Amino acid sequence: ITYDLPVAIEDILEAKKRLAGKIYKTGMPRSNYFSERCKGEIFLKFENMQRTGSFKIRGAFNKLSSLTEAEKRKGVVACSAGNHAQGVSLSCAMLGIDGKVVMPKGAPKSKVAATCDYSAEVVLHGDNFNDTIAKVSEIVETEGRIFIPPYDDPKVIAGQGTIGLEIMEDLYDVDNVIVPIGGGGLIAGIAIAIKSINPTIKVIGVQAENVHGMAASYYTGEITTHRTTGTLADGCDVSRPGNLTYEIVRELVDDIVLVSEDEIRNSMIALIQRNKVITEGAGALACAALLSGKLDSHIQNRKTVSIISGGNIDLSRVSQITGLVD
Amino acid sequence: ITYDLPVAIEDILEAKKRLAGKIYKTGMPRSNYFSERCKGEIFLKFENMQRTGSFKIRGAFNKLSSLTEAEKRKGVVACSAGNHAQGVSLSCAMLGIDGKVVMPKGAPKSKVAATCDYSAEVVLHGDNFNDTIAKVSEIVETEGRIFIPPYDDPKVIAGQGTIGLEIMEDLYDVDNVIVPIGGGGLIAGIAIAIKSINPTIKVIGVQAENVHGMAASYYTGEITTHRTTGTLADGCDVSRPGNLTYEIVRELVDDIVLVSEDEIRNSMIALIQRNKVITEGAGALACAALLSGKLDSHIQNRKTVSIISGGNIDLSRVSQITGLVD
Ligand SMILES: Nc1ccn([C@@H]2O[C@H](COP(=O)(O)O)[C@@H](O)[C@H]2O)c(=O)n1
Ligand SMILES: Nc1ccn([C@@H]2O[C@H](COP(=O)(O)O)[C@@H](O)[C@H]2O)c(=O)n1
Ligand code: NA
Repeated sequence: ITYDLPVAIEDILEAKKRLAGKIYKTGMPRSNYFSERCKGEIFLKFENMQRTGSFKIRGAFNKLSSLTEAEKRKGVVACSAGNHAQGVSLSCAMLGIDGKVVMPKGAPKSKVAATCDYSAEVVLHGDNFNDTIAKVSEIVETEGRIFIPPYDDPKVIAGQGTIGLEIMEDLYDVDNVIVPIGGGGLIAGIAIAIKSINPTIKVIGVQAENVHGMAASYYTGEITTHRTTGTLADGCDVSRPGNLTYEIVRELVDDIVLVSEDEIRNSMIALIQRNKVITEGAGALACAALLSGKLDSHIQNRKTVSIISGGNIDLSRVSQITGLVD
Repeated sequence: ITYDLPVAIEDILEAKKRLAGKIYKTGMPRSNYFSERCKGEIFLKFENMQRTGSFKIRGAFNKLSSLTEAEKRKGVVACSAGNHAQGVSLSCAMLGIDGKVVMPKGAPKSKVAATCDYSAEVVLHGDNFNDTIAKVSEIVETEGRIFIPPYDDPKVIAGQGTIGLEIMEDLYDVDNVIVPIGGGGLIAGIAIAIKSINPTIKVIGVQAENVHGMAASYYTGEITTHRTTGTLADGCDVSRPGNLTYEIVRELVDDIVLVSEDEIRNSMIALIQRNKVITEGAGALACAALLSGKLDSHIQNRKTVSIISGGNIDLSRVSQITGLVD
């Protein structure tokens, strides 16, 4: 019962070797509140407490560590306004690699500062996706640096999948894993890890109502773009999924639900008040799906893990969300 | 993909509750020697280091603990020349239950003494299977005591299955579990635990060439007796499998191989010299199958757990086996 996929269980196992004693397993405690609400056992995987505040250090470290020395000498380049920038920057520091990160003008101040702190050279260029991405292109041509994709890359995908191995390690009798989706690298990685070892474990995706390239592609049967507008779950603001990640998702993901901006906010408020954890919109998507009622036939009297993918949210936004008549 | 079986995953979960803080998980370390020989990862589950020296305390404790107080007041009775006697006796002590164990005249001295030590009343009766079993019958009629089957009982089976849950707990990515068979309670319990959670995990049985009721039944497609003669694996000297255990095995067990007396001896010698553990014939069956070469297409480049079911062997027999030109 195999699959001819661009990533495989062996790739994840290599990633585990490369990350050992460098990147560490995150806590995954039971949530009493979500368990009570959902009438089933609910566990929170704290990738918000992973280094840099999201899981993205995993994929970036794997891809950078897997490079040959000749390749590491070339230097690397990446492009992000967010968590990928931080992961690539920190990974560069840990491995002693020279790295540039192209961030768009208009990228959030906190995230520019953080990726600076992590040691990589930050290049603020472009008020436009084409202008920003064209700088990365210009950098590849003239400098020969190696591009590090945020999700559409076999090594990046395989690094995110280490999360799936940790889940079955901490909870052998898990039934469902609920995973947020932007480009699809996170869920692709996890699906491969989970389905390769125990295919009876359900892997279910979650995206914002406002923007869900992958959901649209998943339900249409081919890659389509979808974006009606922006979202609180800014980490998963992706109109078009990656090629490798779509192939894997169509093959291995059980379902993908959609949640509204209000449900995401409610999920963040609930995580703060009832579980004492800070979450960005993307990090709360899975928990929003659990409260939506849409996963009810999967989660009642079962054990379900919700992925808290990230906690990189400006304090001003924390202030606003907690300050609402709520 | 369900099964209409006399035991189910919930029964094992109840057994886990009943055993918690009473019966404890056994170590399951890697064997370097067996891994080298088999060209795959091999792990030894040390049920020889379970209380009483075999796993049988698990099934007996579960069945006895599950009784109502009215039922516990009736007293219990069992029949064995070996490890079942010890498990029932110790379980009685732990639960404060009054128990009789009918052992055949001719039962090994060490095993009579041990079940005495464990507090139950020992009744030595019968030079004959019919004479011995008829005493248990006489005891049931006249005293109203509750009989405790060695394997053909849903609560007994479910207690042995706790071993399967421990395996996936200690090794989530296990591929094969190799289990000795007498009456079939051990393997039945494990199969249900393993297959209910992860059916991609292979469960494979092992019996002596000299006597293999279950193997014969498994390959014939109905219950048949088989016994050509006695065996070193005295714990698995059973001509006819139980009814409940056969139904489960036919349904859930991947294969059953047979090993010779020489292979069993070789396996015991190997466990002593290379892994420093004491094993009875039954406890070494699974390891004998691993060295036989018969499981080669399952174990190379995989992770396999061998069940060391028991260590209750007379020192005189240890002296003889280690004293051979070997
Ligand atoms: N200069 C920095 C560096 C890190 N951080 C944030 O602090 C959190 C913890 O970072 P470390 O894991 O690197 O300690 C992360 O969410 C990260 O984004 C920050 O807000 N400003
Ligand atoms: N009187 C006794 C009591 C126990 N034993 C054995 O000692 C080993 C350890 O027993 P305990 O787990 O009860 O300490 C077991 O194999 C058991 O059969 C014995 O040989 N003689
Ligand atoms: Na575990």
